[PDB]
Amino acid sequence: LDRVKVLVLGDSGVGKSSLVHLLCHNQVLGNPSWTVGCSVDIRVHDYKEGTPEEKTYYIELWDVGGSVKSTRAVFYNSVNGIILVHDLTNKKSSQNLYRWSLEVLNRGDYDREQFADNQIPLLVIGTKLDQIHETKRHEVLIRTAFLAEDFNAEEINLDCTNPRSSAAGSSNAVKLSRFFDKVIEKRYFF
Amino acid sequence: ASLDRVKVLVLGDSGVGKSSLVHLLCHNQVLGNPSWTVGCSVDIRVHDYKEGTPEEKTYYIELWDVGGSVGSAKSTRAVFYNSVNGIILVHDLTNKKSSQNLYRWSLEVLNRDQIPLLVIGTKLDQIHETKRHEVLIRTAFLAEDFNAEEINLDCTNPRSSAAGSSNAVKLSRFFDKVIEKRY
Ligand SMILES: Nc1nc2c(ncn2[C@@H]2O[C@H](COP(=O)(O)OP(=O)(O)OP(O)(O)=S)[C@@H](O)[C@H]2O)c(=O)[nH]1
Ligand SMILES: Nc1nc2c(ncn2[C@@H]2O[C@H](COP(=O)(O)OP(=O)(O)OP(O)(O)=S)[C@@H](O)[C@H]2O)c(=O)[nH]1
Ligand SMILES: [Mg+2]
Ligand SMILES: [Mg+2]
Repeated sequence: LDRVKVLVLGDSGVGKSSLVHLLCHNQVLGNPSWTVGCSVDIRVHDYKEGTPEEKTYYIELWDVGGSVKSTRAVFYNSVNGIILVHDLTNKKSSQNLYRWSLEVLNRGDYDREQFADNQIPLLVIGTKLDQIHETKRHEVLIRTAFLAEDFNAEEINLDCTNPRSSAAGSSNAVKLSRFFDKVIEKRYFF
Repeated sequence: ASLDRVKVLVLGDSGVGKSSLVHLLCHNQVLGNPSWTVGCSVDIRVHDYKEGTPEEKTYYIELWDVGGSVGSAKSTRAVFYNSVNGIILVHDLTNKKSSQNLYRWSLEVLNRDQIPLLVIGTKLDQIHETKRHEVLIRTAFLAEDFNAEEINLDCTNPRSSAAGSSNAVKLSRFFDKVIEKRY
């Protein structure tokens, strides 16, 4: 049906618009401004690229600009995947992903079984990796791995302002493509 | 609320009032703080299809304000025009050229996808009473050329789309047709 909706959720200022621009254009968002309301960009995605079953899909990235009233629940309809974005320099943004994710999966809590049972693909992306001093890099990656595990989610950590963070063939780009393939599969080829 | 997705494009020149209109349609409140819309903005109009009947069904109607200009060759935004169930064509009543460009916007979509159309003129309040006659003649031609209902309004007046108003009846009928012709 070619239609795919992926929410991009996280606290204000964590880098959602910068990430989406990188995912959709392989270019850094040079002039980021405060996102008002819901911004949508489209990633033209080759499903199963390189295979005889290769098929192009338009993946909508819905960049919701709210904070954890309940009027943004209307944006959470018909969701096929969720990207949960946190700022690695800002532990509070990481904590709030427990609220961001529940806000969709229900429409200050953590229920491990709710995430064992959830079928909507989840991807946890930590931004501003470049700002993490290497002495503390190890500690933040351990914390972030446990975060991905709580959500039963793949994790990617990157610098949204570095085009090599998502350059073709890179480890990040492969994980991103795998996530988008899973979104498409669970909506259609299930 | 239905899980079916309903997509309405909101097209028109920059600055004609698209964000103010969308915000009024989706929130029944005036956009107090309008800024230059960067990229594609989406808001949701919650619409009760067949309200009052045993078949009443709620739809989330996506209003996609894609943006851009009809002077480009850019024009990579064609992927935003897929799976369209309706189009709102917005022009500024004080700006005749924005009305002429609606002919370009419509062709740009009908080359890059009968989709229901609604033609909305903004800034009615800026129309001097002397020029009201000329502006009604012009907008009737848009309605006829696009085979569309037409609404002219002031997006900065909250009552311009209030429930029970003639404008709200036309809007509701348009959204019914969007649903009836798709989803
Ligand atoms: N160094 C570095 N800066 C980043 C990174 N990601 C985002 N930024 C910067 O952080 C600021 C916020 O980025 P932005 O993309 O606007 O966040 P946002 O989540 O969209 O913010 P908002 O719209 O809810 S206000 C910008 O100045 C941007 O350049 C990153 O990975 N590394
Ligand atoms: N008097 C009056 N002013 C209006 C009306 N509609 C919009 N405006 C004003 O016109 C200006 C532009 O409105 P806006 O809603 O931002 O247009 P836009 O098409 O979204 O502009 P852009 O995002 O492409 S830059 C705003 O100052 C707004 O308050 C109207 O019906 N009457
Ligand atoms: Mg933003
Ligand atoms: Mg605007």
